[PDB]
Amino acid sequence: KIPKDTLIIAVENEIARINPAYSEDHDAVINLVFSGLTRFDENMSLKPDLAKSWDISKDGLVYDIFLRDDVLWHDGVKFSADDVKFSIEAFKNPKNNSSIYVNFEDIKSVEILNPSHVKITLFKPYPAFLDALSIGMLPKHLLENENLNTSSFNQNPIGTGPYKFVKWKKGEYVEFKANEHFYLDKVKTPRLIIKHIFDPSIASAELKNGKIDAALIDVSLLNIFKNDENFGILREKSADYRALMFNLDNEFLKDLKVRQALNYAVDKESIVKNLLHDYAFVANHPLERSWANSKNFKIYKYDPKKAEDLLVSAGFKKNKDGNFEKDGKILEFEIWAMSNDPLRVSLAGILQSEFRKIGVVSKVVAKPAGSFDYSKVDSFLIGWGSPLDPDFHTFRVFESSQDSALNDEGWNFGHYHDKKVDIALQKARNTSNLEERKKYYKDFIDALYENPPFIFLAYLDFALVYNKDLKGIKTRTLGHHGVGFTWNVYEWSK
Ligand SMILES: O=C([O-])C(=O)[O-]
Ligand code: NI
Repeated sequence: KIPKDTLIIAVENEIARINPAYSEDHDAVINLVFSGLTRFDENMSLKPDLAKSWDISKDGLVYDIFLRDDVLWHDGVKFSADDVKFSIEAFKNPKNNSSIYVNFEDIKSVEILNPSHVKITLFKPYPAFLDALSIGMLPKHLLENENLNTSSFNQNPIGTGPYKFVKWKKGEYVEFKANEHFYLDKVKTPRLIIKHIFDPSIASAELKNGKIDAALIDVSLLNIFKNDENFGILREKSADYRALMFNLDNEFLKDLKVRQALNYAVDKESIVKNLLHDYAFVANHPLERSWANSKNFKIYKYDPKKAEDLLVSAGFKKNKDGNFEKDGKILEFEIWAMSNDPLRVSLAGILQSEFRKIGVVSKVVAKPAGSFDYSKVDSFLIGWGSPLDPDFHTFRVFESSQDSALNDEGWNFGHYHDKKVDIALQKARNTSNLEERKKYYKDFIDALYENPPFIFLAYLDFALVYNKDLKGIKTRTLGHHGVGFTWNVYEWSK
């Protein structure tokens, strides 16, 4: 049995470089080792962390940030303004190829005015900046002469976070020990292990045979825990959605009428009702848990007749087999799903069924996450979503310059290029006035409807399943893959 002083938590995704500069919002380990200037509480409220306070100028261009003087890095060295300037400059240096480059490109200058005071000046307003500064700070004294891209640091990280790095068995687990000088509070469980388990049926089994203490578990597997008193189940809300990603390079899917038709073809109400057992709600756009949600937008209602009318209009005709065809080619394409994710496999199956009903042929291809290039398939059962500022999973996902065929750190895997979307997100992220921001996000949402990059399917709840001995777990609004479910792990204990 797992000792009382050890926490073992399963997490779906890992990261090859435990370094805030390469955060892709998929891991649970950078936030153990590192901490940022700001943080969020159970209500997703912005709170001071490494920074004690801050003032922003009326024009939104200047940030005066005041730091704690009582923080140590894991190696004993004090945390100073030196680190903060090194870090922010590090994220916006193009030679570092940072995954969060777009969160810091707008910084013009970082001035250290006293050892606990930095003055950050921006080219244009970027209200998302304080959310952005929740990213971990890096240690200047260890990395200032390093190649941030390849440094051995990335596999031996030193941070200011609640947990010190111990060892790493690649592909299997990372092991940590409590930071006994953690400025924020005392870490309760001295030993913590994050186990890499990307298939929930395997996670489920390891809960049952006592190999792990906690995991997020797909709704399809919850039945074997609902009547087991040895476990609790915490339902967590999230901003995470699932969708069909259209690859716009595909000869059929590039066509606006075809993409609209495929949207009209899917009975989303039936999916959420039946597959997801109301651990989900129907999705239509990517900001429906945001303040940025326009709440009055157009949608593609389930309408098979309209789908067919659209495909006729696009020049297709049902052949003798009942399949839409144009110029000797039937309208067909592949739908790819992560085979280790039962929800996505089920969804790819349902889409294939829905399309078949209107004479669209498709092939489901299920392969393990990480084993194929998601930007090189006709379509992909994709997911994104962040409870933080609406910029964070929209700019890298939809904007043209973030097309991943051009931008190694872009998340626009479908190669989507829309002028109204580009303009809307750019204005939205660089305007200070909240009401103005909402206006631009409405333009963005409306533009997405007119030129849909996806079929949006559903927003997910997550089920945190945990050994009943576990105390201290707090919920909050999770992100994509349920990331964030370990946000207060330093308060957890047995
Ligand atoms: O992050 C993604 O690409 C996903 O999970 O679909
Ligand atoms: Ni993902």
